[PDB]
Amino acid sequence: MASREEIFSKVKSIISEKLGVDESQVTEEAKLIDDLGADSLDLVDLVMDFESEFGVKVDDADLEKISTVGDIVSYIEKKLG
Repeated sequence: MASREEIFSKVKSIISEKLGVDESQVTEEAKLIDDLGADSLDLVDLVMDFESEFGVKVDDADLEKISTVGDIVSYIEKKLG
C-alpha cells in the first residue's frame, strides 16, 4: 500500500545510488540541484526513475514545480492518489 515512507525511501534509493550520497543531504527543503549538485540532466534521470518505478507519467510543468526532495515526495503521494 502507498505510504510516505515508501516514497522517501525509494526516492533516496535512486538519488543515493546514482550520486553516492546519504539522505542527510536529502531534505524536504533541500534542492536536488543546489543541495545535492544534480543538474537538469541528473534531475531528469532521477524523476524518470520514479516515473517507471511508480508506473506514473510526469508533466514537464510538474518538473518545474518540483525543485526540492519535498516536492518529489509530495508529488508521488498526490500523483498516485
